[PDB]
Amino acid sequence: TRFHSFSFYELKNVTNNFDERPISVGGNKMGEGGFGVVYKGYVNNTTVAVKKLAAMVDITTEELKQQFDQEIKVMAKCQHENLVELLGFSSDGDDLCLVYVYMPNGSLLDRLSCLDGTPPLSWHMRCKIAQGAANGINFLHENHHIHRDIKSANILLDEAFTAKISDFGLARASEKFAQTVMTSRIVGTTAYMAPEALRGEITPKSDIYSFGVVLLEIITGLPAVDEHREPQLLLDIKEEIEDEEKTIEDYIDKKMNDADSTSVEAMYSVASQCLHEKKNKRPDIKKVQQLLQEMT
Amino acid sequence: RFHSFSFYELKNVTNNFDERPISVGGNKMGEGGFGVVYKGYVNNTTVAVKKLAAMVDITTEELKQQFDQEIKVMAKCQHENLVELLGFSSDGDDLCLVYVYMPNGSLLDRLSCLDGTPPLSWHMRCKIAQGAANGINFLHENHHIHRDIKSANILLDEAFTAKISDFGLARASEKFAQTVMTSRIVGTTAYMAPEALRGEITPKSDIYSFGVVLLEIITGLPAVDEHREPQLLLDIKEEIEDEEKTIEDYIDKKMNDADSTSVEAMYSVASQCLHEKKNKRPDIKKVQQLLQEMT
Amino acid sequence: RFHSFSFYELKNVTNNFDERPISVGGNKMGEGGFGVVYKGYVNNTTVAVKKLAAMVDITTEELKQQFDQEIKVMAKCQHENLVELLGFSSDGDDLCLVYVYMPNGSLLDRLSCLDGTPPLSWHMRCKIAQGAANGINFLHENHHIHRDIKSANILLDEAFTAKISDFGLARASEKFAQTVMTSRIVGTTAYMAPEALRGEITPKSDIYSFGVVLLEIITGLPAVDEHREPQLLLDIKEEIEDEEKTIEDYIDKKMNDADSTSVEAMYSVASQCLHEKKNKRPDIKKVQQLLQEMT
Amino acid sequence: RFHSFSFYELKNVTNNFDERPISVGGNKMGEGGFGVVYKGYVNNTTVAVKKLAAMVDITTEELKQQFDQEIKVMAKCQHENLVELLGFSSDGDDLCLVYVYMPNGSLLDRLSCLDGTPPLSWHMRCKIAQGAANGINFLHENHHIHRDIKSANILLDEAFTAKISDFGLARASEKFAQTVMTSRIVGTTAYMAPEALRGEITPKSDIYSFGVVLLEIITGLPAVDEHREPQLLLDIKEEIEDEEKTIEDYIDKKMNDADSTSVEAMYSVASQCLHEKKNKRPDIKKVQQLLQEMT
Ligand SMILES: O=C(Nc1ccc2nc(N3CCOCC3)oc2c1)c1cccc(-c2ccncc2)n1
Ligand SMILES: O=C(Nc1ccc2nc(N3CCOCC3)oc2c1)c1cccc(-c2ccncc2)n1
Ligand SMILES: O=C(Nc1ccc2nc(N3CCOCC3)oc2c1)c1cccc(-c2ccncc2)n1
Ligand SMILES: O=C(Nc1ccc2nc(N3CCOCC3)oc2c1)c1cccc(-c2ccncc2)n1
Repeated sequence: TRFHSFSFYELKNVTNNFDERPISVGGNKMGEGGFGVVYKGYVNNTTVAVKKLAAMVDITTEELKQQFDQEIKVMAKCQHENLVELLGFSSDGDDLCLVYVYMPNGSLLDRLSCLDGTPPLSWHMRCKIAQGAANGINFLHENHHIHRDIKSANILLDEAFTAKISDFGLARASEKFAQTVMTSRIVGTTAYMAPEALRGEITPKSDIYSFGVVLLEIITGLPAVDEHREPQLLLDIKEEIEDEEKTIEDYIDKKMNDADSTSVEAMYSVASQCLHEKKNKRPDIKKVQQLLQEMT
Repeated sequence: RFHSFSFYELKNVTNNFDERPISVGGNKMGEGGFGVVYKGYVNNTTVAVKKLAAMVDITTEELKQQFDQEIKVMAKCQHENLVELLGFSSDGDDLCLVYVYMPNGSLLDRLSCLDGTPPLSWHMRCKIAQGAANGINFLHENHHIHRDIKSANILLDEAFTAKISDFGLARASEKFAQTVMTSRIVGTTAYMAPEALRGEITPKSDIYSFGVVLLEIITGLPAVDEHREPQLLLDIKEEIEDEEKTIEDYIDKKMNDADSTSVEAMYSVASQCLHEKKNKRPDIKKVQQLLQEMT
Repeated sequence: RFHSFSFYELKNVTNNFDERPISVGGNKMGEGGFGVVYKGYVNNTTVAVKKLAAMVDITTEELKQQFDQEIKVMAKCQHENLVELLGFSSDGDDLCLVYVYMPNGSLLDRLSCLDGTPPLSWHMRCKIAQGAANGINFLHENHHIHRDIKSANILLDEAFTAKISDFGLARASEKFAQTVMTSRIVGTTAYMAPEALRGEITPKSDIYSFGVVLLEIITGLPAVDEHREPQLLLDIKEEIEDEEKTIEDYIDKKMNDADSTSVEAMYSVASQCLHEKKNKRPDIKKVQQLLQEMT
Repeated sequence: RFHSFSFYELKNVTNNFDERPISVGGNKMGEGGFGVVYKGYVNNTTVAVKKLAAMVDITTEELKQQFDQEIKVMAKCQHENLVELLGFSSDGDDLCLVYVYMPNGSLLDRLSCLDGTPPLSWHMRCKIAQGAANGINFLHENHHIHRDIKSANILLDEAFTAKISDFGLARASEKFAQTVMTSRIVGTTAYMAPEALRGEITPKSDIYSFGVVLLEIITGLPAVDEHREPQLLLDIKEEIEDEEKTIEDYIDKKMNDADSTSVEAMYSVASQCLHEKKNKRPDIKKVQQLLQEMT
């Protein structure tokens, strides 16, 4: 309600009739994936990140409307240094759009991969980013919220490479741990998800796991999944290291000249604790926060 | 023309061959190959110092042949796109070679962004392709085969001028002989040409292998990766030639100035180099001409 | 917030603050009246540590005041285009500030091609310019004045991302109250606007100085040169405006890719920065918009 | 036996002598007075066609005499540090000279990094100095004076081999019976020795002007700059000789690999060259020997 209500044809323009070409070459479309497509725009002189929702999977009306509702609803209460900022939205012209503040460095995912040829993130920059992400999450768990879709792709970077969590559409209003809560409709990103999450069980323990996957993604500079790589899953490296088959040293990203063993292995151990298969044998976000704060 | 070096000079200038990486204040630049190179300083000039090491695979006298050959070829061949040899060390029998240091290391490394270097642009990638393609021309013109064209050997100076290093396996060719063989295989397999693996030495082998480097330039992927499907880069060429994937699927996303035409032009050249039939391949002069015609 | 260091730590990481030049296996990177700087490795991360050498110029208190003003602004401000302070070492005397190292040094030196570096070409010279303008904007958003904009204080990282450095002389402005004064004038005279030299303080003094920098980019000439006519770069603008000379003449010849429209565009910016009435200048927001509107 | 070309044959390869720079698809590589240099292609061979041009100063016969002289020398003199002629065109009333193309232009240009070429290191320069010196020694071994030795006329090949050029003003000499005189007077002021400027002729003069080229190499500064203090280069010898400045003040900073023991050696020779009293200067063979002993 405090968020500004745009009209659809107020922001179809700024997005350049939603120009499907990238910034690289003329057009607007910055990022795809999820349940829409994120374009750039220009309002109040400034740049912004617009997201036109669209039905790729889950082809049903109110579903995407409720995730839209959820996105907004969450963003109302939740505000933090390590969370994105919604400026407004657009429901009229029934194509659900969302206007945010522009993050000039986009996803952690992309900046690890160096998509469009960006410089490789130094160890030191990542350390901060890992701490930042963990902090933003802690706020959600404090404000009793589960994200249900934590991944590099949903962790974005401002003008100073500040980790800010994004996409609270699948986020769930939670309790302490009432008792074990469930869904029939299971949703999330497979390579990142916790086992119980993959069994439809909902819990703030499940977002800890997936952050483990990010902390690895960071250390290795390898995504959680790749259909042309053995092992296809990053996750599987844990057991490789856990069976002394290789060390973490072997997997440390080589696109860095500022990495050291102590910090790396500290960030490994933390990441492994998150990825402990017993949901309840894992540490809580705050314990993680601490561990990362201690690392430096 | 060159310069002799008491071993200690070379030891000292490299902090007694500081095995620590140069990326963290050490002196070691790279290993493997044949020996191990260190970033040194000789009379204020920064140099490279390939200190050879004895591997149970090559003889202690077979390693002289290579040490000799490296020198033999240099003496004749000086070129803007070929690394320079200042001197050497036969004394301290461990055998170090002293070259002019190359501030941007290997193409391979910079294709990987090793130690956190920025990803090379397409435009810059073209200059490098053109660089080595001239550098090879000078070898064929001077009746020489390299026998190990790899991005590991295509080094870069402070302006990214490509210069071919490591003439340990180089030989001498003469005219339309062909079928010329050996009883000992040597080279880096992910780049080597089919016949070359058989021993069959010929300048046309170098073309094929340059063909492989052009892929590495376009894809940003090494010729071999053990943790990848398919582990050898050539397989891709067939996926593209049979249309399962396209050239576009394997463009390096770690650049953003790479237009579709010149990239599909550079691929054509690599395809033509990587002809299964050796004699349908273009000799370096055509490659070089197309690489001109590209930009 | 920042890791306050102790004592020796920074000495031992800097080879006892070894004074030798980096380009010949030394430890000293740069110098100035403010103090001296060295390259150091702190836990594998390379850093720039500035050990503060006092002169006849300023006293303990003044020197400390500047040592603090860095931290106060750095506490508030971190940015892509603003260098990154990691810590400090106030214990004892001499004083140290720690930053993240910047592998391509200052804009002034890569314009001068100091230590055999290649000459930055026009496209890089815009990126850098466009970068520097962003850093200035963020300070002017945080209501801060730099009071010493120059190419020496615009450093270049691995990827030549331009970052604004050094905030000893930095000051916090107002929204729009009134022009401010001081009894001790400060900075590098070659860049400093007339008012700034009169002890005046205003956001638009940084603009003017940034205007000078842009000439240093376009021409490749420093802001001043003892052995050159005219010794001050600022003079050549009037020689262009009163058209005894063309900006065309003064363009840097250590590059090939410059084109007239974009170069005259950057001088069209540099001109408006260098207006004599401080108010007739456009604010950095405009400048930034122009440098963007260029490419 | 040089090939005799048709003026049309040479107009073809140059595209009617296309006046643009090659940057924008032209053929003009440079000029000066004497004539103009165009880029060309015959039998693949990149070539440097030199279309002689009349500049209010020379009669069509005074220019022809230099045309005849250029060839007269080339015919007799062949050295790996002297540029190579291939032919000419007398018919078509323009007069032309076809030399093998030099892919790294002049010494002058590269010192200046013209068109953004990377700065030449100390090492390269030393090599170059030697190369240039040896060619002169060949000229004087076949009793000849160049009479216009400058950076410009020293050109650089694909391995940066120093080769001297333009012998239109080269004169035939003997075993120094007496000194020769003229009533011309030819040459380029900033490089010319006093007696040369007085209209004397001798091989002593080339030696002096080589000194000027050596400084240029140490300094990376041209023999003259009308916007510089001192405008001449050879005055620096005085400032050095009167210890007002040091040679170490003037070393070109666009290297990273200079050293005192070798640079101060080069200066010592360079000074001997510039000895006001001509006869006190050492014969080129010495210069050569000295330069040889410097490495
Ligand atoms: O800024 C955003 N996103 C982005 C993505 C991608 C981006 N790529 C860049 N670049 C510049 C720097 O150069 C590389 C390209 O900036 C990029 C920015 C943003 C900001 C706020 C919310 C949301 C979002 C919410 C819900 N669902 C999806 C997204 N997104
Ligand atoms: O400079 C060389 N090599 C190198 C390797 C690795 C290097 N890594 C860096 N850097 C870290 C990354 O940042 C840039 C500096 O510089 C690097 C430089 C060099 C130079 C001359 C000959 C030869 C050579 C010859 C025969 N056989 C093998 C090699 N090599
Ligand atoms: O990297 C820095 N500085 C530098 C200087 C000189 C340098 N020369 C080189 N190189 C040799 C030549 O080759 C390229 C690298 O890298 C050089 C780097 C740096 C980094 C961060 C802050 C500050 C600084 C702050 C406040 N006041 C002054 C400085 N400085
Ligand atoms: O190659 C020559 N000359 C040249 C000039 C200028 C050149 N500029 C380039 N390049 C653009 C810049 O990049 C490098 C290549 O190559 C350049 C080459 C040459 C060769 C032989 C004789 C003579 C000559 C003789 C009598 N009078 C005048 C000249 N000249």
